Amino acid sequence: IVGGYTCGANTVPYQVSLNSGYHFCGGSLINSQWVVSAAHCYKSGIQVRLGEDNINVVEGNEQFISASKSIVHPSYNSNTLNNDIMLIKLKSAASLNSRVASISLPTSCASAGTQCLISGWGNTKSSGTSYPDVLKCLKAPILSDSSCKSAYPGQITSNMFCAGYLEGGKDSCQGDSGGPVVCSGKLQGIVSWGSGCAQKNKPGVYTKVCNYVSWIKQTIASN
Ligand SMILES: [Ca+2]
Repeated sequence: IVGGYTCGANTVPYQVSLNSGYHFCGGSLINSQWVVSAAHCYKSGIQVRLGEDNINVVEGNEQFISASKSIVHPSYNSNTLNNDIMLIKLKSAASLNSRVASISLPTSCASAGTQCLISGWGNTKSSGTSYPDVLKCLKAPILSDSSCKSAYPGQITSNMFCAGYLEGGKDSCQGDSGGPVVCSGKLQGIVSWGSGCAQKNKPGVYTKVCNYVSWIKQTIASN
């Protein structure tokens, strides 16, 4: 996250870290056994880390649970990042408490202008490299589809939305991939892509979760 703030320990209790020997992506806990992330974050051998604030220090609230299965969206296109969504099932159920809690799926798509909370452990610079150890947060509005399509001509599908600041300076970034965009207390987006981070006229692009609710519900009911 570039230009954000320190969330504070366990104020984003649905945020997870995906670990393959190192943190590589975020995700969101949607119930005690399932996490949503980006398909572009797929790898074999994922450990899900819940209740994290400082990813480099054990502070005592964490739960580390291996993934049993990963399910990439059946229409994911790695070239265009269309349908950039994946489900991860945990080998055992998380213990839900005040520090580890699930986030609701949307029944409805969020509106342009809605302020959303984006979080993660990604890069904090638009130029250069500085990774934080503690969870960062950013509030950012959803942009109109026309401003989104203007920013990324020919690249925005109906399964994507833009959120951020056209002036630049504030954005998600590498390492935040997979993480939540929460608006009005529901998971509305997944950190997906953008051109650089925090660049002028290049806002963040997010998977539009409301288009996937039927697939998520069907998949969890059968796996
Ligand atoms: Ca920790």
